[PDB]
Amino acid sequence: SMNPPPPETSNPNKPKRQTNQLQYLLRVVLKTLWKHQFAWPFQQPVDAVKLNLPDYYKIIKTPMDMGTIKKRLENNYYWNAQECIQDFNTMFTNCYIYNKPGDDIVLMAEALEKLFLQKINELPTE
Ligand SMILES: CCS(=O)(=O)Nc1cccc(-c2cn(C)c(=O)c3ccccc23)c1
Repeated sequence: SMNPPPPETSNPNKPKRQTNQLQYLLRVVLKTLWKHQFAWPFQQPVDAVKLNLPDYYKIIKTPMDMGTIKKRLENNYYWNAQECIQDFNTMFTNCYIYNKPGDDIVLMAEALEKLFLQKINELPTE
């Protein structure tokens, strides 16, 4: 079994910007979610090999995780905050698509998403 390459976190051709919203997303939002008791399964790409999930990447074709988001924020990959917010949303949605309602991982994702949405209500004006 093999995992796919992770999502891109570096691309010298992609224009980059360091907006106050992106700074908030790193310094406040990501940092707070990262320490949550349920964050650990989301801190790196799903390792379908290690977890014996051979169908994971047959079903999930747009993978995303908080480790990738952290690298994108820390390595100035984004142009705007919406790109980052979309990455979080992709992470959560993938979990809800792949797993059954009521699976522990889904409950963990839902708790993180509730927190994420509350925090982004305080995103500063651009
Ligand atoms: C740090 C990423 S890991 O892959 O190295 N470890 C890890 C450990 C426990 C749980 C999962 C996990 C994560 N997600 C997002 C899932 O959807 C999922 C679905 C079924 C079974 C396990 C998981 C991954």
